[PDB]
Amino acid sequence: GSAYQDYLARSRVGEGLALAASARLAVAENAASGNGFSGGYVSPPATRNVDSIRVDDDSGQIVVAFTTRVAAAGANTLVLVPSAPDQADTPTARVALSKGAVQAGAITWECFADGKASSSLPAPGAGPLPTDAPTLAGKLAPPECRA
Repeated sequence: GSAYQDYLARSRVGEGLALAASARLAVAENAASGNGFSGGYVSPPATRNVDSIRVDDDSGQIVVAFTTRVAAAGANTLVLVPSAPDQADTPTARVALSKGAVQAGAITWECFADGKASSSLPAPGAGPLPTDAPTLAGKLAPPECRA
Protein backbone atom coordinates (compact mmCIF):
# COMPACT_ATOMS: atom_id res chain seq x y z
CA GLY A 1 0.00 0.00 0.00
CA SER A 2 1.29 3.40 1.06
CA ALA A 3 5.02 3.87 1.51
CA TYR A 4 4.61 3.79 5.29
CA GLN A 5 2.53 0.61 5.15
CA ASP A 6 5.22 -1.11 3.07
CA TYR A 7 7.92 0.17 5.42
CA LEU A 8 6.01 -1.22 8.40
CA ALA A 9 5.41 -4.55 6.70
CA ARG A 10 9.10 -4.90 5.76
CA SER A 11 10.16 -4.30 9.35
CA ARG A 12 7.73 -6.97 10.54
CA VAL A 13 8.95 -9.43 7.90
CA GLY A 14 12.47 -8.81 9.17
CA GLU A 15 11.38 -9.55 12.73
CA GLY A 16 9.71 -12.75 11.53
CA LEU A 17 12.86 -13.90 9.75
CA ALA A 18 14.83 -13.36 12.94
CA LEU A 19 12.31 -15.63 14.67
CA ALA A 20 12.90 -18.26 11.98
CA ALA A 21 16.64 -18.28 12.73
CA SER A 22 15.94 -20.85 15.45
CA ALA A 23 14.58 -23.23 12.80
CA ARG A 24 17.60 -22.74 10.58
CA LEU A 25 19.74 -23.43 13.66
CA ALA A 26 17.85 -26.67 14.32
CA VAL A 27 18.25 -27.84 10.72
CA ALA A 28 21.99 -27.17 10.75
CA GLU A 29 22.51 -28.95 14.08
CA ASN A 30 20.53 -31.96 12.86
CA ALA A 31 22.53 -32.05 9.62
CA ALA A 32 25.75 -32.17 11.62
CA SER A 33 24.51 -35.15 13.64
CA GLY A 34 22.78 -37.04 10.83
CA ASN A 35 19.25 -36.64 12.22
CA GLY A 36 16.00 -35.66 10.58
CA PHE A 37 16.09 -31.95 9.97
CA SER A 38 13.06 -31.04 12.10
CA GLY A 39 14.19 -33.26 14.98
CA GLY A 40 13.79 -31.50 18.32
CA TYR A 41 12.21 -28.43 16.71
CA VAL A 42 8.73 -27.05 17.18
CA SER A 43 7.36 -23.83 15.73
CA PRO A 44 7.24 -20.86 18.13
CA PRO A 45 3.76 -19.87 19.28
CA ALA A 46 1.98 -17.55 16.88
CA THR A 47 2.94 -13.87 17.05
CA ARG A 48 1.12 -10.95 15.51
CA ASN A 49 3.63 -11.07 12.63
CA VAL A 50 4.19 -14.83 12.14
CA ASP A 51 1.48 -17.46 11.95
CA SER A 52 3.85 -20.44 11.76
CA ILE A 53 7.35 -21.62 10.97
CA ARG A 54 7.64 -25.15 9.68
CA VAL A 55 10.63 -27.32 8.90
CA ASP A 56 10.64 -30.12 6.35
CA ASP A 57 12.19 -33.19 7.98
CA ASP A 58 13.74 -34.49 4.74
CA SER A 59 15.01 -31.36 2.99
CA GLY A 60 15.37 -28.87 5.81
CA GLN A 61 13.44 -26.27 3.85
CA ILE A 62 11.62 -23.78 6.03
CA VAL A 63 8.33 -22.03 5.30
CA VAL A 64 7.68 -18.80 7.21
CA ALA A 65 4.00 -17.81 7.10
CA PHE A 66 3.20 -14.20 7.94
CA THR A 67 -0.10 -12.97 9.35
CA THR A 68 -2.71 -10.93 7.48
CA ARG A 69 -1.42 -7.79 9.21
CA VAL A 70 1.76 -8.27 7.14
CA ALA A 71 0.32 -9.66 3.87
CA ALA A 72 -2.84 -11.31 2.58
CA ALA A 73 -3.56 -15.02 2.87
CA GLY A 74 -1.96 -16.93 -0.01
CA ALA A 75 0.45 -14.00 -0.49
CA ASN A 76 2.34 -14.30 2.81
CA THR A 77 5.14 -16.89 2.68
CA LEU A 78 8.93 -16.89 2.48
CA VAL A 79 10.93 -20.08 1.97
CA LEU A 80 14.45 -20.68 3.27
CA VAL A 81 16.37 -23.41 1.42
CA PRO A 82 19.53 -25.09 2.80
CA SER A 83 22.17 -26.76 0.68
CA ALA A 84 25.66 -28.20 1.05
CA PRO A 85 28.68 -28.29 -1.25
CA ASP A 86 29.75 -31.47 -2.98
CA GLN A 87 33.10 -30.99 -1.15
CA ALA A 88 34.26 -28.18 1.14
CA ASP A 89 37.49 -27.18 -0.67
CA THR A 90 37.09 -25.65 -4.15
CA PRO A 91 33.51 -26.98 -4.44
CA THR A 92 31.90 -28.08 -7.71
CA ALA A 93 28.10 -27.97 -7.23
CA ARG A 94 25.43 -27.63 -4.52
CA VAL A 95 23.13 -30.37 -3.22
CA ALA A 96 20.03 -30.53 -1.06
CA LEU A 97 20.45 -31.87 2.44
CA SER A 98 20.39 -35.64 2.86
CA LYS A 99 18.63 -37.18 5.86
CA GLY A 100 21.05 -39.45 7.69
CA ALA A 101 24.25 -38.07 6.16
CA VAL A 102 26.68 -36.46 8.60
CA GLN A 103 27.16 -33.03 7.05
CA ALA A 104 30.76 -31.83 7.36
CA GLY A 105 30.60 -29.02 4.81
CA ALA A 106 28.95 -25.79 5.88
CA ILE A 107 25.28 -25.29 5.08
CA THR A 108 24.25 -22.32 2.95
CA TRP A 109 20.77 -20.78 3.28
CA GLU A 110 18.97 -19.13 0.37
CA CYS A 111 15.80 -17.07 0.82
CA PHE A 112 12.99 -17.00 -1.76
CA ALA A 113 10.04 -14.61 -2.11
CA ASP A 114 7.35 -14.55 -4.77
CA GLY A 115 8.81 -14.19 -8.25
CA LYS A 116 12.27 -15.53 -7.46
CA ALA A 117 12.15 -18.27 -10.08
CA SER A 118 15.77 -19.44 -9.89
CA SER A 119 18.55 -19.67 -7.35
CA SER A 120 21.09 -16.83 -7.36
CA LEU A 121 23.77 -18.82 -5.54
CA PRO A 122 27.34 -18.24 -6.82
CA ALA A 123 30.17 -20.69 -7.35
CA PRO A 124 30.01 -23.60 -6.60
CA GLY A 125 26.56 -23.34 -8.28
CA ALA A 126 22.81 -22.91 -8.01
CA GLY A 127 21.01 -24.17 -4.94
CA PRO A 128 17.75 -26.11 -4.79
CA LEU A 129 14.43 -24.39 -5.41
CA PRO A 130 11.57 -24.07 -2.91
CA THR A 131 9.34 -27.12 -2.77
CA ASP A 132 6.39 -24.94 -1.72
CA ALA A 133 6.27 -21.78 -3.80
CA PRO A 134 6.72 -18.68 -1.63
CA THR A 135 4.06 -16.05 -2.06
CA LEU A 136 5.13 -12.96 -0.10
CA ALA A 137 5.64 -10.07 -2.49
CA GLY A 138 9.30 -9.40 -3.13
CA LYS A 139 8.99 -5.73 -2.22
CA LEU A 140 8.11 -6.75 1.34
CA ALA A 141 11.08 -9.13 1.67
CA PRO A 142 14.80 -8.43 2.16
CA PRO A 143 16.66 -7.88 -1.11
CA GLU A 144 18.34 -11.30 -1.09
CA CYS A 145 14.90 -12.96 -1.24
CA ARG A 146 13.81 -11.19 -4.42
CA ALA A 147 14.22 -12.10 -8.10
